Amino acid sequence: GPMELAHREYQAGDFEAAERHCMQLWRQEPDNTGVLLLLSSIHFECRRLDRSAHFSTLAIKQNPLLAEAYSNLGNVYKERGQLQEAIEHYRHALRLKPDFIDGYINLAAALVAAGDMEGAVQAYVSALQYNPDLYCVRSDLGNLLKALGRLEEAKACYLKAIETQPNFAVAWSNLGCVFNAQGEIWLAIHHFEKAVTLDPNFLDAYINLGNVLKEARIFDRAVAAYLRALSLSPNHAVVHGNLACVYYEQGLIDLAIDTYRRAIELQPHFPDAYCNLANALKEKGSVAEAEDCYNTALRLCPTHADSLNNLANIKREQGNIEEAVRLYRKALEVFPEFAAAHSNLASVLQQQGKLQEALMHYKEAIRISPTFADAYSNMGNTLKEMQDVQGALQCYTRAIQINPAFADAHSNLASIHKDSGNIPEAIASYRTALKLKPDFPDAYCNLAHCLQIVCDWTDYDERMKKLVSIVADQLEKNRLPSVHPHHSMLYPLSHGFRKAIAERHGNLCLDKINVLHKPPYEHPKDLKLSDGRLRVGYVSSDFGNHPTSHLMQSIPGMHNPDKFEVFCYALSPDDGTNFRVKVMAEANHFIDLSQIPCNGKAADRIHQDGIHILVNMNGYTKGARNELFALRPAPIQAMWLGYPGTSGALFMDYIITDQETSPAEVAEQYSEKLAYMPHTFFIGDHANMFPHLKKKAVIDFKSNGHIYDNRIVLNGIDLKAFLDSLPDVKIVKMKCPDGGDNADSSNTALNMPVIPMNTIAEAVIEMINRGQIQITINGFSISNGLATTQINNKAATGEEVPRTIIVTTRSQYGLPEDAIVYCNFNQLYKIDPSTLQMWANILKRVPNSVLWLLRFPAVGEPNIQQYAQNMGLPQNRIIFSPVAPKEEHVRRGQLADVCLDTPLCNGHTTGMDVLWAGTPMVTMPGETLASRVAASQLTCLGCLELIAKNRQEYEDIAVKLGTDLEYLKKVRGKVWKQRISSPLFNTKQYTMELERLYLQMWEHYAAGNKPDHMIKP
Amino acid sequence: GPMELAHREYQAGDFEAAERHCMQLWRQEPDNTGVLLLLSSIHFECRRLDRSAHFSTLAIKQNPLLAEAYSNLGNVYKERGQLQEAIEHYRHALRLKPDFIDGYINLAAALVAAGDMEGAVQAYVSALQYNPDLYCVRSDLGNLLKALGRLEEAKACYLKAIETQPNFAVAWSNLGCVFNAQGEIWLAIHHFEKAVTLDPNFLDAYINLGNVLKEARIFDRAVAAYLRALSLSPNHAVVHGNLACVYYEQGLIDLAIDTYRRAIELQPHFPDAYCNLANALKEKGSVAEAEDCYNTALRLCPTHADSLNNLANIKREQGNIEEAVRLYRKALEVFPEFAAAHSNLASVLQQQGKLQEALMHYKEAIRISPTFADAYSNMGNTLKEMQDVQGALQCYTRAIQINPAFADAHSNLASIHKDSGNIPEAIASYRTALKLKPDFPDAYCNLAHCLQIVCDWTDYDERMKKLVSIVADQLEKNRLPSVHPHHSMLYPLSHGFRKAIAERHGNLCLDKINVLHKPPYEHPKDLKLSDGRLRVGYVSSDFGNHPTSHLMQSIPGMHNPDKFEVFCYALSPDDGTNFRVKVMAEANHFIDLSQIPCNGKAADRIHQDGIHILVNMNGYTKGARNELFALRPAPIQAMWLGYPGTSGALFMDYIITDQETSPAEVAEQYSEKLAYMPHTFFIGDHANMFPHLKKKAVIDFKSNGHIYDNRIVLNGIDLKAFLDSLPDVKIVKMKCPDGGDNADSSNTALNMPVIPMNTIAEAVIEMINRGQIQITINGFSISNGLATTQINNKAATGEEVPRTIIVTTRSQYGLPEDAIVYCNFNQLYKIDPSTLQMWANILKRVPNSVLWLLRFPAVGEPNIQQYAQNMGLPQNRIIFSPVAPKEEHVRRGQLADVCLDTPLCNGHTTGMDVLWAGTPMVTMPGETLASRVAASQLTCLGCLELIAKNRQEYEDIAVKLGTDLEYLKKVRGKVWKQRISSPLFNTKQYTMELERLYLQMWEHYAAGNKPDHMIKP
Repeated sequence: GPMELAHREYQAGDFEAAERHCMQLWRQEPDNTGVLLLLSSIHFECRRLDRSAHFSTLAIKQNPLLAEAYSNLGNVYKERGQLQEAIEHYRHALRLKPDFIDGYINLAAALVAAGDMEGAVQAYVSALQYNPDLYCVRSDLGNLLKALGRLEEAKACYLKAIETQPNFAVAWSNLGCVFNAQGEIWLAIHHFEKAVTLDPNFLDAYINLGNVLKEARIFDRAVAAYLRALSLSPNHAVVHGNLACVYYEQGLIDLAIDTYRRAIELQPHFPDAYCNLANALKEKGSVAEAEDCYNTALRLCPTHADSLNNLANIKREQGNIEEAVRLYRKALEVFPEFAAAHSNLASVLQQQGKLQEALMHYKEAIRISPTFADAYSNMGNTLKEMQDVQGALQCYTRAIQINPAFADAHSNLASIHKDSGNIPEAIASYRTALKLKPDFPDAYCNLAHCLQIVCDWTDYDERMKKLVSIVADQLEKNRLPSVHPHHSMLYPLSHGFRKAIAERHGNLCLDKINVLHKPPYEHPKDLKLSDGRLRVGYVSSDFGNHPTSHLMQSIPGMHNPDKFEVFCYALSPDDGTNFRVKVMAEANHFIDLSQIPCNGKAADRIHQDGIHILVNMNGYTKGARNELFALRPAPIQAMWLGYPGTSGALFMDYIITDQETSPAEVAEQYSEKLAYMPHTFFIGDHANMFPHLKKKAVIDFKSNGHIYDNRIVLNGIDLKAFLDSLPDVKIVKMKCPDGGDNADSSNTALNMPVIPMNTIAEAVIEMINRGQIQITINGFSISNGLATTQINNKAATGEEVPRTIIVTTRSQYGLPEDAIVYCNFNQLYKIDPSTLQMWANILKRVPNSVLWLLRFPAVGEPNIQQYAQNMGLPQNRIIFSPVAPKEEHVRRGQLADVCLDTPLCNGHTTGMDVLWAGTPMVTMPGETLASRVAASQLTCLGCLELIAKNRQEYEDIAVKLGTDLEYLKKVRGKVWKQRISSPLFNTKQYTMELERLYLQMWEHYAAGNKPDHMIKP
Repeated sequence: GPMELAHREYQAGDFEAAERHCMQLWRQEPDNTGVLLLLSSIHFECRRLDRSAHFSTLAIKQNPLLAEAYSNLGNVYKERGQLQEAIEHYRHALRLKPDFIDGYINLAAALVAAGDMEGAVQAYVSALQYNPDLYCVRSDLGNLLKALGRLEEAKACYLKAIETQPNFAVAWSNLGCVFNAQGEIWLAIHHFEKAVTLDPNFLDAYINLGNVLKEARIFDRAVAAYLRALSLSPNHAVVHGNLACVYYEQGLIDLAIDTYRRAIELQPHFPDAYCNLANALKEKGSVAEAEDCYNTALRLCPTHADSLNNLANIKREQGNIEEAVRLYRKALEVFPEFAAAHSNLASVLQQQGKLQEALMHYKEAIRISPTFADAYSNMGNTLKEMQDVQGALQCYTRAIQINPAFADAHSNLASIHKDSGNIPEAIASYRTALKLKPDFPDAYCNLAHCLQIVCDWTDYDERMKKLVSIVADQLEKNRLPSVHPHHSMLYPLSHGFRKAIAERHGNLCLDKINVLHKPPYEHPKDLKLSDGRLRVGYVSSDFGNHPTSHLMQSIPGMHNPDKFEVFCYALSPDDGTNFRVKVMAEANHFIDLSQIPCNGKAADRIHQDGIHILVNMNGYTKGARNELFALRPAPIQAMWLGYPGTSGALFMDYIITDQETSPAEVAEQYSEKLAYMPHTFFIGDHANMFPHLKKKAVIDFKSNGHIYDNRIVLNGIDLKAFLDSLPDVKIVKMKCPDGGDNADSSNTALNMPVIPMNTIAEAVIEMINRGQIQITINGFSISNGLATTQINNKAATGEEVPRTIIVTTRSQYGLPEDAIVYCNFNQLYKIDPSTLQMWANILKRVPNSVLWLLRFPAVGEPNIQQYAQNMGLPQNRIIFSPVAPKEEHVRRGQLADVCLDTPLCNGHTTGMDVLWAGTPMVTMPGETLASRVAASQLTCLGCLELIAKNRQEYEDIAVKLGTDLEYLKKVRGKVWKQRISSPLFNTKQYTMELERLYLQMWEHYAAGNKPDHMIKP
């Protein structure tokens, strides 16, 4: 009867005896249908919930005042859906029994199943308010509040639970999840380790420990945590992805490959492993599978951004630009924050040329991710390409400030330094990069050139041999050489190599021009409508104040308009030089192009101009645009008066030279043809701008009786107008080797004016000795060369003729008055150790000898000083002046005795300067056109003995001259005597022969014949 | 006057205005000398503590009631030493001013400077009791209590401090130290990271974080923590050691080398880095520096144990045993817990031979460190050497249970399995090791032999070729071959290889014997005092129940005592065999040696015995001690009646053979000489132990008229005594090829007794058919061969002659009555695929043919079954019986038709069995002595046609016999006819010729001549 062994069968889990005995109870004592609801609890477990409703109906019918029937009613109703009604009678419950426990619990279970979190929380908190011991209900507020987001209020529920039942191993792992959210890992992995020590058959702790151990980049322990995690469940398919990532990061690639296969096997629909597997393959070589795998990944989802980026990159290694373009577009528009896509897109845009939008991509990429040095470097490349921002230099610097492990970035900023004039910084940076990058050739090449600028010849021949190997090797790799085409003529290389580099750069230029597919010009054969007058075109980024201009400036002045019409084309923007003033002054057609960035319309403009002959000044130099010639608009395009070494363009037509400078033997290394001058291709210009030095004057020396022209002299546009003012001075007929013929002229320029001790002359001597600015006697402003720029800079800038009378002194530069002056003025870098041995020998073999140099740049003086005594010379036998502007630059040479040449590559213009000054010059031909230049001027002067054939000959000639002072005197003589009679200055004749040669060229072309070596005009 | 801007100058830190103004105060208001004690505070900072005492004297004199004077007095006194007096007036202080603060603090400073911790603690706690705000005093109780050791009471002082002033960055790092002590690292590295985030110019936190990060075996983060630690202090010399250890553990050896150099540079006296640097070098090759560095280390301290161990190891690679011995002794006695030294010492003891003490070293090494698998493996080697503990097998198992990555350990336990009879386990283990160790040759060799036991011929020729390569390669490495000398004659190898392996093992044996330096014996030339009688010695670990004994047992029975005296030497302990009973029964001198483990006294005993001729039975087999012969005590030592293949000992003297088995052609591969028998060297023994089978009897077959001897037969010691009891049975003269001569004898053994249907004979037939135990008629116990062991095991063990009458039936083993029976009984492993093809061919070419085998072992039946039908045979054409003891083993052969030989290596004894049984035998000579054996018996029988010369001949002979049933009948005839007349059994004659040959040998030796091939005796 009344007995709970039926409830004990419930304790066992059966009903048979319980149900029969409770059936007996109903048939004897129908008051406990609640036991039938316990039977209904069996029914909940055994789905006989219909009979649960039956028993509940009985209970409520007999006993309408027991909540528990409604409780079971709610359970079955939640199974059957009416959850709001379940709440209806649950809240109808808990009224008659306010202290009922399980009602609150499963009520909250109901509401949370309905989405009404807030009510559920109050339900639990009420339950706790009644009972503080439910050590497994607290953890459920944990699971709830932490889901709501009120983290810091959660972490106070777990902790009560833990301290209540300290073996509880589910209130440690959850608490681990909270600390993992707030960001403090070093506690999160602690709490997890406690919660597997307490219960080593628990799976969630093992995973979560794996995850937070592969964020903190511990790896070995992460592997162990996973391995146990799956030996509790061996087919998890999500462990199998992470485990691969860890294997891939340790460096054990093959295990990653295998495990990824296992993961995709276990679960097929899985884009991430596809993408990541693709990366795993791509780094192992089998790229074909990589592309296919990326295809599969975006098949399962066309929006998975990572695959888009990576596949686009893969295509971009095959130049398939637009595919990658649109794909990067897609990824960026899906994910508007993905910095890597920004970088990749911008770089391919750099390939596209358009860059300002690429610039803003670089900007925004940094904006989202402020720690991406690579983008800084690349955007610096962009800026340097589009302008010359030194803030871009700062951008490089920022990259180093983020990571100083970039050899390439250092190389960049060093390039800016070299361009600017910051030589030491560039040196330091290149050494930095090389010490970080042993293998980098380009840094080696630029560093080599910089060292050659600074005369530091440590390991000299070693450097040349290594870099010769590098250029040969690089050229075989079918890439553009590191060595700049201009820099070549410093290093000793084969003719084949120098040519090959020239064509490398030339074909590079035509490679840019080709892709534009601009229509060809049908220009040629226009000599009839031309009405017998030809058209000549010159281009120059150096119309203005530049040595090239200083050399060709007067050529348009006497061009024949009858059969020729001249067209000027200034590439550079104007700078208001008097040079340029003259340029458009006598120009038949002056045309500016600084307003024309378009290669097209410029070339087209040439096409309408229909210029028969087109001539270049620039070639490969700083600041030129040769592609304008690469399109070959005009029928004939030629090199002239530029750096030697043919471009190898194959569309250039005619070099300019003479019979001897470029003989036919070396015609194998010049891509294009030859044109021969009667005397030389290098035309003088000084007499036009400085005819004032046509006559001179010299003061008396400290000693008398002997002649000393080259210590202190007098010059001035009105020096002759000053001679008559002199009361009585000596005028000796200075003689070259004469013998008595042709010296019996008026000899105004052939008689040296030697002023002996004269009262006015002596006086002005003392007022000049003290460094006084200038004095004026007899209406003539008496001046020194040193302060002519202060008197009027324009007089010395060459553009303006000087007016005053000029005096110069050896000791004005501290020069002793009785030392044999050997000198030169070429830029410093064109000197090597070997030639330095040559000056060493000659200077040693003369006691009262001095070598004159320039500190241009000044940073090389210590280094040359070192080797000066290393081969045993004092630090007083060599004297080096500072840089002086053009007029006094050429004037101060007149004080010197004998200049000497640099055999590595001659001074193109400077040798002309000293020759015009009347000082002698001596050289030995090399083997390159540049090297061969120097003898050309002498041959035009017809002084063959001043040319050597071997290095020993050079030394012997220098010794023979330096010893033979008398012959030196008459050498300065005959140089002076020829310079007035030389054909080097008949610019009338030069233009004459030049135009005549053009007409011969054009008449040969009128036959349509191929260009050929037009020897013997 | 009264003004504290003097105290403000103190705030600045100067005294000038303060001291002058307070001097003015004293001269106007002499009441504040305490300001002069503030001046004295400057004095403490500026060592003017004498004037501090002066000012204190003034203050106490005027004001004897201010503690502060005593406070300054205590400070200076602590400087001056009287610290107990400092406490004296400090405790004298704090009386008038009980609430003074700084007194408590510096009081505790005083006491802790005196070693009285306890009082100091109360001092601080009192201070706190007054003021709860001293956020920088709590941390000092921390520093104190944690030093006392009351950790868990410390951690409650820090925590109050931290929450008081949460920026305090010295109460985080210390608290980190506490958690590091209690053992919970994952909190320790947390608290440190908080305490560098709060203060990044703090050094102790950076080190301590480094240390606890290289215990938890994080490495990269440890490197970073150190690198910053020294960029705050760049010459620390203790960081520089740990940093090396971390570099060495990452695998970046060279950085470790460099940093160790840097550490020893910074600080010279530093043994640990020396020792550790030595390890760093030793693993890089430069061992010479390693020894020197260890020398330096123990120079700075002769007690540094680690260096002792490592240096001793280094020496032990140079065999310098005693040096390492004493050194390990030193290290162990310094450090009585160092398990590694225990292991090393024990292993070198294993080299020393003495092992029981090495055993206890292994025990104690495990005892201290219960997780050292290596020692388990080694001690297992020891135990297996000294006894055969299978608990040692368990020791191996324990090693795997610690780490199953030991291929070598698996190989060991597999060796035990193979020795025991646990073949499958050995197979599994060897495969396990090989799959873990691709490179291991020895496992390959043993695994190969095991496979050959189990007939699994997968990849057969591939295995032989690979292992042939391995043995050649191993032999060139000047090491003992993996292949056991006995196992060789299974694999096909060159004569050179087999010889070479024999000498490898032989020289190995003499290598053990050599080191003992036992004095040589002056035995030889003793034939005069011998009085004309020679002495012969036999050794055998197989006197007893063993085939060798079963073969030579009766030889001592007829040895001539006149000129020879025999000496027996049983190596093995007695087992009470009737064999052994006979052995000492007719022995001239039976000598036991199981009581003699000493090689010495045994060899000496032989020396006093002065035995002229010494003969071996064992050779390289299981259970032998050949070194006893390696010492060559007796003048002459010979191989005889053992496994073929000369030992290559070079101290063996004479093999035994005949003219034909071992012709002179192959004498190149036998180290020692030859001795020729008139007929053969292999002597029969059966007639002595089984003369009962001299006569037989056969029952009638199912069919009549034709003769069928080989289906059901009768035997028994009294079968002839039973023949007369028969009323009337047929006695047909069974004929070999006779022709009518010599067959006209009494023919008792030449007439086959064929019992036709006879009432008593038929009756006993039925009472045997049902498997009845046995029946008895006419006083004769009628028995079947199958139950003879149950009747009396002794009768079948060979030792005892059977008594009853024996019957046997073909179907008694299920054999069909009319199938051609081809058979053999050799051990299973002496079969290959190729010969199996041979039986395949012959068995195919006869319809009613059956092949009889044995399942010995039974594990090979499935594998042979596979290949049986693989070459296409049914599973009923081959029948295999179980193992049967000796008597019925040889008896059941009589039912068979024709036995067949295994050409790989013949059955030494079994062929003799079947020959004695009268069944025919056929073979083809191989090329090794073992192979050549089989034809020897036939040649002694003079039946040459039963010998083949090629494999095809073998098949053709088998076909010709199997087809020719009549000739088969007369073949069984002539085998039976010869076996009674054969010289194979005249043991009288065998001993005769044997002794005569000894005497010839000894008479040749009496001349002192070198041993030579004594052909033609």
